[PDB]
Amino acid sequence: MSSLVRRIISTAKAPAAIGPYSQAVLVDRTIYISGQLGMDPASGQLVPGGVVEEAKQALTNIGEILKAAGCDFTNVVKATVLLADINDFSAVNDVYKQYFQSSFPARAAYQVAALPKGGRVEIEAYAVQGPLT
Amino acid sequence: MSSLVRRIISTAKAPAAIGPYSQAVLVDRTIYISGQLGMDPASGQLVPGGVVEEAKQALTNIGEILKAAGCDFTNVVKATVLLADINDFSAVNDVYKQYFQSSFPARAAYQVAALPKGGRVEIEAYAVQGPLT
Amino acid sequence: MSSLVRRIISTAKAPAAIGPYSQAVLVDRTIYISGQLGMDPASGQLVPGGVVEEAKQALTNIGEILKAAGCDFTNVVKATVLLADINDFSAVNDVYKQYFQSSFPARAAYQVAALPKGGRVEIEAYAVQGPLT
Amino acid sequence: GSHMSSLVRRIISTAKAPAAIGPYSQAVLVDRTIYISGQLGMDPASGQLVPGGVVEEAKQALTNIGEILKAAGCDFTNVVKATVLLADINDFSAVNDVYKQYFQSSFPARAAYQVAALPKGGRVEIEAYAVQGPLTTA
Amino acid sequence: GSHMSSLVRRIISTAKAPAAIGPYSQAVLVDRTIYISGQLGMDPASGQLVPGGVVEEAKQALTNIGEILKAAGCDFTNVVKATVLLADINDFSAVNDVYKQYFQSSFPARAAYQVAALPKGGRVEIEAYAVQGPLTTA
Amino acid sequence: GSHMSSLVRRIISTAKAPAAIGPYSQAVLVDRTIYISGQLGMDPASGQLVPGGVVEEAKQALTNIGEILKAAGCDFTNVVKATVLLADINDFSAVNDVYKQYFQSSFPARAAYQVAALPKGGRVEIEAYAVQGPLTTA
Ligand code: NI
Ligand code: NI
Ligand code: NI
Repeated sequence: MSSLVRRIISTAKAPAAIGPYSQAVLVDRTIYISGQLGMDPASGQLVPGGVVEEAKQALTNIGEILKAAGCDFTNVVKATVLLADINDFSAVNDVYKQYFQSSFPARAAYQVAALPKGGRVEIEAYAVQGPLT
Repeated sequence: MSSLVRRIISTAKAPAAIGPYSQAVLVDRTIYISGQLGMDPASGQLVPGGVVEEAKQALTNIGEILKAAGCDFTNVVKATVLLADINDFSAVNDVYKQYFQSSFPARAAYQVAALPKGGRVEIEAYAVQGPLT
Repeated sequence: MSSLVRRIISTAKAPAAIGPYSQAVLVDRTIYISGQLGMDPASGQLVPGGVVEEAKQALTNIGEILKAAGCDFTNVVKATVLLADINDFSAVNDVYKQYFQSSFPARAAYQVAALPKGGRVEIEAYAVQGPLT
Repeated sequence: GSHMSSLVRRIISTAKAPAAIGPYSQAVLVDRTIYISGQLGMDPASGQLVPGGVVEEAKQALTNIGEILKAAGCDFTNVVKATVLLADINDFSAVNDVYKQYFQSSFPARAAYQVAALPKGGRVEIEAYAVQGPLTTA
Repeated sequence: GSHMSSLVRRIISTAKAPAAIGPYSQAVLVDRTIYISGQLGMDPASGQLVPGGVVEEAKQALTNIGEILKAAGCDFTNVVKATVLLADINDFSAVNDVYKQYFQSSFPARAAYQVAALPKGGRVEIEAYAVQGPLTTA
Repeated sequence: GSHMSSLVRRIISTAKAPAAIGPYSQAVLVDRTIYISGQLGMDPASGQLVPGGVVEEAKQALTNIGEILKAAGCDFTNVVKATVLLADINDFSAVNDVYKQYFQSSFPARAAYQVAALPKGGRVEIEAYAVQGPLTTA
């Protein structure tokens, strides 16, 4: 069968791996993006200011990974929003909405027991390289 | 490269979005379905009767989204079952089994800390548009 | 449209299903693998020794499912690591690292409230059948 | 035999073009490519060449191709290659004046040359390849 | 050169059909499409035309195509287009009586016409295109 | 018309090969397959056959194909089928001696035969099919 493209996505505009994973993997046309915490890309540290600031940084991180793969947020087809606190759902929703102009992805969003580094939010995503009709 | 089909799936036979997401996204042949709670499609409210009733409604909701995309449960390849209580695993399993006549999907099933709206169960799914061999 | 290959993956070298799911589903070239606990394939029981032993068994289980589908760990593109305890992240990371020689998958890793059978870890994965470039 | 996708193979058949009598089809669509049998200036109803020589024949042949394309959900914009077979190379310019009426832009690849003889005494035969849309032209 | 999938390109080669001597292959499979070099009524063992004229030649040519299809994991049901080249248009009916024996249904697209000359003095040459299965016929 | 992928269809055009004047393109790339119009031994600059007979013409024709392949991001290793049309079957060996210079291994499928006449009085015309890489040869 055809040999499908498989490319590790890696940019210094997103945080370095603090464990055994790639930022994202592009395979054929689908990009599987690792869960992103609200880590400042230069320092590798959670940004201050709690869940809202962290959500903004996490989504910014995803945006830079998408850009490295020739995509933007319009390429995203599914996301998962992992919360440390379900009471933050409204606040996180309002952040998240700002990163999608259109064609809102499929999503699941819920509270887990704990995230790495005591993050308040982690977002994973799936995207498909364009062109998309 | 080819421009792949990307279609937002939306039916009034499933609940309206109470946040910034689509019910499902079809991209090429893969359908990414949002996490469904046991919400009555007409009202947008959780059905009464607890985890069993909610699981039935959530899976019914998924079925209507699949139908909107020209599919049924035989198109589903993976599901995730998110529980508010791991003690409900048996009861939810017996509900879930009724929606698959065959070719049971891959699955993961476990307890999270909280779901939106105080749901007792949420189910996400991945499907592939047929024909399938 | 073309009729895509859809094959239920099933091997006696991985645990039997204790519920209504397949070990994995191959659909076109993508393999959706069910969440694996650290269950001994012969007995269906969690191996003793806690999170480290369980992680090793879970990943071994995934390896046998990949082998049944003509793949190995280099085919994996995404994994999710579900922990019963976020303090086990380091220990689980060191186990997990041993199963990837290269091209580390995308990943998300975090603590949930409870796993089936009181497992300490569950790992799901997504793979793509080769050849991969 | 089941480890790769099963690709669509559709037999095209329309009463609006000469019937394909014997062990051939008017066209075969397979995956997205349509292979169209060479068409002569044969009248579908009569089973004979239309009168009036190479120009009338070219018109009927291209009409025939058009009806086959339509049966496959396509039109002339789907054509990516055509071969124009002639009884006389010196009829090329006159056949080209017919042919150019069917194409606007993004023209098919083409070969045109003279053969020793065509079926039915034909003076022109056109074979085409097309690709089922949608197509994005660059 | 690495940003798109690398498609399979397989050279077909079988001792059961005339050897392809010089810078050509008996057939090339690329992705799922098999392009088969035109086959004459050449005996594989002798390297010459079989005796007995156009009918014997057509049988050998189609036998040759069959062995090449088999080498590519296919049979005659995989064929989607064929071209029948003749030394004499008036041999069409007799060659067609041979050809029809190889196909049952879902027939290939076809063109048949007379050329000025074929290699080796041949009276018939058949070129075919096939698509590696599985195929779903509609 | 939007429920299947929209496949790329690219018109190939290069000044380095004879211009395609009238309702045809030098080549069409569609999905990954390139259909290349038959090329004569025509000088691009002059619009006429090069002098010196069939051997000089074959060289120019293959040079023409080369420039078209290059315009489509390909070279001769991308070619999967070619057809060699001749004014004289007895020129096959001499044209083959030219042709073999363009191919090293993994040769295209081929048909070669004599036609009654080619455009422009040509003695050789070559049509080719190619597939945009990357390609994995087995
Ligand atoms: Ni198969
Ligand atoms: Ni490339
Ligand atoms: Ni469409």
